[PDB]
Amino acid sequence: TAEAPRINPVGIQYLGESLQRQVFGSCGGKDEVEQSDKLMELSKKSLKDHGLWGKKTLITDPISFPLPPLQGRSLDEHFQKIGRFNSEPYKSFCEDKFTEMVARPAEWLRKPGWVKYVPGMAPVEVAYPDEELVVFDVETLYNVSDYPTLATALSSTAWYLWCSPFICGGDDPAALIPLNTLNKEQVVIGHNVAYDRARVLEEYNFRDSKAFFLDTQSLHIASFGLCSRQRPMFMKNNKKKEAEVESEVHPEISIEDYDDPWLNVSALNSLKDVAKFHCKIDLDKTDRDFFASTDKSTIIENFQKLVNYCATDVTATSQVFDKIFPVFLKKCPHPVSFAGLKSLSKCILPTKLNDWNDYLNSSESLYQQSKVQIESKIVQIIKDIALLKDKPDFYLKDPWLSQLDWTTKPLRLTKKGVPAKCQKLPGFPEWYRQLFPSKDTVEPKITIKSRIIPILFKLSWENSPVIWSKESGWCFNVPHEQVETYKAKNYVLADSVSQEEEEIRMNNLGLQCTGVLFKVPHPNGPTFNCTNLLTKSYNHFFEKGVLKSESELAHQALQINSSGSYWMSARERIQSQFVVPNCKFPNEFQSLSAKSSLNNEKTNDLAIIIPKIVPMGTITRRAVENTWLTASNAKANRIGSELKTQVKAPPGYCFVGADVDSEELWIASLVGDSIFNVHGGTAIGWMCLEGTKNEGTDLHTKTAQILGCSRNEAKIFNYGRIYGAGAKFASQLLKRFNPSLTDEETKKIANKLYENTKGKTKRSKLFKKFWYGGSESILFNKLESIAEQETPKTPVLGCGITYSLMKKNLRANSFLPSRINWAIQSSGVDYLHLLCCSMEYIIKKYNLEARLCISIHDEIRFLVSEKDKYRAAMALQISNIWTRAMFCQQMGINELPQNCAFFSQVDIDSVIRKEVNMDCITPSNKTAIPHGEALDINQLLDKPNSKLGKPSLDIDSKVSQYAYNYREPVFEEYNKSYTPEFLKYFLAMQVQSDKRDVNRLEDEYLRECTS
DNA sequence: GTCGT
DNA sequence: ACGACTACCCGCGCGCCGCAGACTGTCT
DNA sequence: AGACAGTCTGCGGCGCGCGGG
Ligand SMILES: Nc1ncnc2c1ncn2[C@H]1C[C@H](O)[C@@H](COP(=O)(O)OP(=O)(O)OP(=O)(O)O)O1
Ligand SMILES: *P(=O)(O)OC[C@@H]1CC[C@H](n2cc(C)c(=O)[nH]c2=O)O1
Ligand SMILES: [Mg+2]
Repeated sequence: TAEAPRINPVGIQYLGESLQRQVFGSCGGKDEVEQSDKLMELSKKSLKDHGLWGKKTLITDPISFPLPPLQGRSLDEHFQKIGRFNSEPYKSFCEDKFTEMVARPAEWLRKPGWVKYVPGMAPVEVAYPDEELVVFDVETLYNVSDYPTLATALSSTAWYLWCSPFICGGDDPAALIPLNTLNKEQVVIGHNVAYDRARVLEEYNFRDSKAFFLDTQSLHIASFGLCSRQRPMFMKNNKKKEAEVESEVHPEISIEDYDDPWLNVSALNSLKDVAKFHCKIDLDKTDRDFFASTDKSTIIENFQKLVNYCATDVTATSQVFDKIFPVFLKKCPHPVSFAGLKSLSKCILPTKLNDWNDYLNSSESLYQQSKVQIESKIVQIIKDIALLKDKPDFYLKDPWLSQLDWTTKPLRLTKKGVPAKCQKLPGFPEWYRQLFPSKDTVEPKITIKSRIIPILFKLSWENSPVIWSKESGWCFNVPHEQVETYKAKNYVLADSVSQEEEEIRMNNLGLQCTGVLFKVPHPNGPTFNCTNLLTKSYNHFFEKGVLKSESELAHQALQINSSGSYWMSARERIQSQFVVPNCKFPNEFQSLSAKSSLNNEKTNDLAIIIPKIVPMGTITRRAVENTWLTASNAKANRIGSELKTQVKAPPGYCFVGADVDSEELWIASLVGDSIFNVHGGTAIGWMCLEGTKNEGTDLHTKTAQILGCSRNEAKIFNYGRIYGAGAKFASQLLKRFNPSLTDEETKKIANKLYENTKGKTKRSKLFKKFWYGGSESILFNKLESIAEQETPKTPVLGCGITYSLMKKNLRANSFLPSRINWAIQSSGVDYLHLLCCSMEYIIKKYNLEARLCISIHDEIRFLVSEKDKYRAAMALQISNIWTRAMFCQQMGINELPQNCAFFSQVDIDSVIRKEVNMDCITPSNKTAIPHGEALDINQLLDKPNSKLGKPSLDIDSKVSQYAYNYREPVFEEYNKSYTPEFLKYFLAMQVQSDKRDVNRLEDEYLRECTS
């Protein structure tokens, strides 16, 4: 009756026969049986050492449902043909591009709209250029409005100029540039092209577009990338440039280029630096000042020079692209990369105008009131203190007040006249005078972040006033008889120089001296000093009675800081967004579906925001957004944290979204398990694959119960260990999570956890230094082994590394921890590209009404009508299983576990939030939001409308034309170098747990080598 | 790239 | 001089130091 | 009636801590 589960030697489930046939086809192995016997004995020893042999795992019923068929005999052929289908039209336009440039017109004309100039003929007026490929540039005035002012375009046969009606006679500055994007397929090349895309008229539609905007900055960051090592390497480049500019003679190859050949590899991302590095062109940026004016009559003059400057920028961009493009084509030869690059450039954000304005007003109105209410009282306190000038004894017999500078400057007297020498507050103490910046200032300036805040307040650490020392920071005084006693609680003595400084400071006031000075502890360590006392770290110490105040203002200050830090950080970015309403452009906001189907209300308000996304702005080739990839989540106390809830779907539509579970951990486990050619060969892989999230048995949750912390903190703890964190930092993090623990406990727990995870180290001559005896030793050794290759490539697709981080350019400096993370963090991007390609292929094939809305890292959302929601979820599941199967096949394994095949949850909602069940209550927002829906695979299958429907026959016919070429995987050519006996003896030494075993196996290997 | 034995 | 080291992004506020710039007071 | 040498008086760039994903 029921199908029997299929289980490999270790207790893990695989896919059913139906899914096996529909995904992997007919594949057989058993070629390496003789090697697999010895490998299985070694794996048996490794698993029995850690007590994981014969342990129970989760087993469920098989899952069977019909998938769409594949287009090849292997996954690689299928993905290549789909990528060629999806990137065929525009890539032919990218090649055969013109290399010669036509001449410029002698004189330009000021007419509203689009004017075409062809050399040898009279200029004409056109509605739109109607060209396959153009180079584009836009200029706007940013102090009057956000709308464009003029535009220039170049093609292979003519020049095009666009002029706004605002500068040709008129008072309405709202206008947009038309390009007929909804009907004509075209490629537009530019530098930071998203800013230019935001000013196009036909981009403000819910219906999809047919234009491809390409950026040269991403192409420069990918190949010939800037170092971007998050290192002083950026400072190193700047100081080299300063030194080279300073000295006419440049013997660079003599000293600094010999030690650091990386210096002459790349430059900065700006257009000036990129153009200067790639070509011998010098550009001028002065003319930008002409666009900083408020009046428009200045733009009427100097028309010719501004237009010529725009044309020069266009020419420079054209030459830069012509130089860069083939190198990027050589570095990334797979079509899926280009398809994903095209796909990641069409984001859109629906909003509403009035709600946006109300949200902004509420946030600002709360923030300013909260700031002013606490800033009012400190001035009164200062004015109360300031009347003690006449009597010295009060402030000379007080502990806190005696650390101020009370010296007064005498009144100057020029001969026979008033001084009038720009004096500031004559006959006043120095600390009072220092508050006022200028003569015009009448009210003192003070914030809660000023240095003298503890002195103005009365702050005590264990009933001892705080003292400021220039060398060490904040300190407190301990009597002699207890100096040893306070050393029992891990209090570090201050530096000696501070001791003499305190000695003379007291001696100037007499009072002899008692005790020594200890330092207030700092969370990062004993070496770092303390300079602030109202941060998050000292909030805990305000409770439990360690830090105490004689005034009621400190706790309020802590509340206000914690409530307003994020809004203070992000207010300028948030308030400057460009929002376009429906009232101004009544012929553009067209529905995604072809049929209108009414759904019209009494003048409803809608708006669209186009994000400024740079597709490839990282060495690991991730995307960059300054505002929308850094948005905070909703919190009860935090002000203005409901930003992402402002994205609302129009009536009759919804959002469908998904997020990937434990991506890089799974990738690392697969890389570790690839050696034994079995799932669960290593201990870490068996621990990772034995549980799943829906029953609360995943690795992060288990670490959370072992360490007694949250899952988010456990993620940081687990990733830090993998990416190279020491045991001391781990103990510091453990104390950070639980601040009521002693240092000794954290040290023993950290050492015990690190000993089990990583074994001892063995150093030899013929074999280099390696770890042994640990559960993850093989994974680590494989990480440095692949990091030390001559030509590193991503294991799945085969993308090369940037020239800055290559071995030959790095002579002395190494940057190893940045070289190790690169492969995993780039596979994380290959995953997203494959997902996007699969989803958009399915959307084209089955005629679904959907469009990509937003793509945060490892999280994707789509805007879908009411009818086709479950079909979109189904397509998401199919894309996920195809991507995982491709990753498994590229490593040399033709099997897939059942537990990790599908998404845990799929979210259907009307707004963007982390969880569908959140209420999103903030101090700014007093209204709850209704909950959404979340579904897993079985409940999705139970739905009646989950089925796809009938396909289109012509799509497969078009796809079948493209060609396929066989390529060898990268790990095979890596393995070609090493001899088999070397690998077997090395792994046999790695699986041992004792030094004598390693020595005797090394001796046997040496004897075999001699024999 | 940067800092201790 | 060798070995050990969480990784990739974004940005605001406060203290410090190097220079323009105005005010006299002899000095011519 | 200038010449110029001190003599203060701010103003701007830099860097590093401190927070968000
Ligand atoms: N401190 C960190 N250090 C290094 N990498 C991190 C760190 N935090 C997050 N990441 C990495 C790992 C992830 O691939 C990715 C973050 O995506 P994320 O979804 O939050 O983690 P996750 O997918 O493993 O958990 P979950 O299953 O809950 O989604 O970047
Ligand atoms: P936020 O919702 O917290 O994070 C979403 C994405 C996932 C990946 C990226 N990211 C976040 C954090 C906190 C990190 O340390 N590293 C990341 O890459 O932000
Ligand atoms: Mg995730």
